[PDB]
Order: sequence, then structure tokens, then C-alpha cells
Amino acid sequence: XACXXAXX
DNA sequence: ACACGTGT
DNA sequence: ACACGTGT
Ligand SMILES: *C(=O)c1nc2ccccc2cc1O
Ligand SMILES: *C(=O)c1nc2ccccc2cc1O
Repeated sequence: XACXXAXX
């Protein structure tokens, strides 16, 4: 759920 | 059980 | 070495 490198 | 990678 | 959780 978070996006810090991908954002799922 | 499956779904994540770029940005220091 | 540190930096992540919402949504099926
Ligand atoms: C988002 O909350 C979240 N995203 C994920 C992406 C890929 C793998 C695990 C994973 C867990 C969570 O909680
Ligand atoms: C992004 O590429 C990315 N983000 C993260 C966030 C939190 C923890 C690990 C992590 C690894 C990567 O690759």
C-alpha cells in the first residue's frame, strides 16, 4: 500500500 | 495468498 | 544501510 520506490 | 521498486 | 503499507 505505501509508495516510497514503487506504490502498490 | 498476491502485490513493490527507486532514491538516497 | 534505511526507506513501506492498504487492498484485494
Ligand atoms: C501495502 O500496504 C503493501 N504493499 C505490499 C506490496 C508488495 C508486497 C507486500 C506489501 C505489503 C503491503 O502492506
Ligand atoms: C523502492 O524501490 C523501494 N522502497 C522501499 C521502501 C521501504 C522498504 C524497502 C524498499 C525497497 C525498495 O526497493
